[PDB]
Amino acid sequence: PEKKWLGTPIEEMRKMPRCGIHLPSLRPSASHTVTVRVDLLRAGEVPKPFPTHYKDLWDNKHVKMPCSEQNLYPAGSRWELIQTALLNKFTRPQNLKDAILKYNVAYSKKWDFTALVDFWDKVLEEAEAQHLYQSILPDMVKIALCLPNICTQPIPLLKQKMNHSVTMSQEQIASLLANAFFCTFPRRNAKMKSEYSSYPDINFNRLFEGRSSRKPEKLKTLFCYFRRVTEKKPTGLVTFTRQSLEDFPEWERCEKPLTRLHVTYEGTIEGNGRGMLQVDFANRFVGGGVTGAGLVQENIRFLINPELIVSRLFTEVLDHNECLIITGTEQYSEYTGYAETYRWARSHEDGSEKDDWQRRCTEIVAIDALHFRRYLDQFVPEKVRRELNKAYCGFLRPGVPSENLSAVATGNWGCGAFGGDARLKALIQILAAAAAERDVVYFTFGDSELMRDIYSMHTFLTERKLDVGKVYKLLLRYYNEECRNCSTPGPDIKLYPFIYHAVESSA
Repeated sequence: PEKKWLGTPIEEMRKMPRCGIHLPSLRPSASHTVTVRVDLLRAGEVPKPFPTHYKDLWDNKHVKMPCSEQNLYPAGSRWELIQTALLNKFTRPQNLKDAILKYNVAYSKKWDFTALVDFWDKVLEEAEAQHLYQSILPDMVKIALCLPNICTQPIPLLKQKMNHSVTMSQEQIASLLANAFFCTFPRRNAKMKSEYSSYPDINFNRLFEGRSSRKPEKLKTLFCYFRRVTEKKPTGLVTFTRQSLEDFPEWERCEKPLTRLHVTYEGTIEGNGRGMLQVDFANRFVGGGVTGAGLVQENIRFLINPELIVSRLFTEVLDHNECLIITGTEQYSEYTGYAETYRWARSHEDGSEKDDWQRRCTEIVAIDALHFRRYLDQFVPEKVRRELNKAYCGFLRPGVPSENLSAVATGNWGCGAFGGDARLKALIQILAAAAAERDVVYFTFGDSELMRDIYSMHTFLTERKLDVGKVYKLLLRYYNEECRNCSTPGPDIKLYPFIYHAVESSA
């Protein structure tokens, strides 16, 4: 009949907050921006900002804030215009359109609001729609205009090559995302913009356009979030860390043993990987590409844990050797389905514990797989190393002892319609985690046959005591003997059968 899970029992895997290191005092440093008063940080209490009063930096190293004195429009304060536009009664979707357009006159022809209109009138029921413009919208306006009182410290841009963290409160994020809803962020809109060309869009204008059925679902999911945040203010902190490694394992010679594996075709990363390092199948432009298009794994996580979206404000396109690590985000929505079948189910009430820094024990890492538009490309040794390096970067924690690292909760990273081979990518992640000295928890999402195969291969390589280097050498043998001279889209003999054969015919 076939089992539901294989390998190590999931309750034997290291998980937060149990496995956690003893956190030192939270404090600002060269590599850590802290936007809250640490001495006044108390459990279940809304964090006070630091500094007390708004300081502005309008430069190329910080986020260009909408409440800045240097944000200008036809010449006067664009922020005071934002205030006059938003301090109005909404009763019809066009009011909100005309409000957002008052400080975006150049995009009146480019920004379509049809999806907003049709959500307002067709999707929402009368009472649901009334509640939106009577309460939710005015409450989002109020927290959006309180931005200079809420976010007082200039937020550094996490540029490529930077190894830097930013710890802010959820309440601060709420105000930033509310601003992103109303499309207040300057310099972020133009097609021929220069400074932020290598950053994803932050303004939510694209969620209002078109005649697609995906749009109302994304709006349901976000309005759920905004409803919660405006009715009951969140009290925790969230950390955003960009990691960028220059040096990587010498994969051919790496002597590190494979680690433990739990593999299952039932469960989810977000549901069953609680307290573990949860992988986000990212786009290099985090949160779903420059544009935010799609309802795929990354898009979904960003919608159900909306606080992740704010990373699009200050996170530059990820390079090959980089990742973004986010600790502390809350789950607000529950969902069903995927892509065209994605549906908002109901609100979620997050019951996870917190660490000493008041961050929820939820660690997500954004690692972008490559898009293999030609199938064979991934077996090319350099492309394997690339995937190895990207995964390793997401899993490695410099200076943290292995017994303090949670298991990695992951799945079919970059696979399916993205072109990656599940069996290869499973092996790549396994090797990467071994080099990082973390155990693996792998979700195959319904594919029971894949669960088996990954399990059999892991067991094979563990019992035969093949280290990372020995396994990686098998991947090179596969390319040379089966891939480089292949005239067909895929080779006659698959990876795993070749690996078994290669090892069984040795010594």
